[PDB]
Amino acid sequence: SMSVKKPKRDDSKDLALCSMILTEMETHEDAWPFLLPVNLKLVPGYKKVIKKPMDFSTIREKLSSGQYPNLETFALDVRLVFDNCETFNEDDSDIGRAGHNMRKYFEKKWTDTFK
Repeated sequence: SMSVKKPKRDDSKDLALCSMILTEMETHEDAWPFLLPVNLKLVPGYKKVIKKPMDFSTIREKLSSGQYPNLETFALDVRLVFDNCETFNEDDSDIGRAGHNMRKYFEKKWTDTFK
């Protein structure tokens, strides 16, 4: 509260570490559904159904231009990618499996790096 602060957790490396994680996600073989924004002109249903589209290129641009205030807002956008994937794609599809695999991959890197 006012004039009463918990000890300072060192966040000075967070930007570099999120950039490393994102590089790992970008280079994963199963990243292909997530590398670019879904083309809203070409994919029926997407625009109306998925209220907040998100993809790795968009996260990378946000990351590079100071649009994440902290590492939690970065994790929220990454998880949004996989939540959107599960909303739109059957689990037993190539894209649906890709999204489960990538979520697992991310959440391990996230725990190992920060927790």
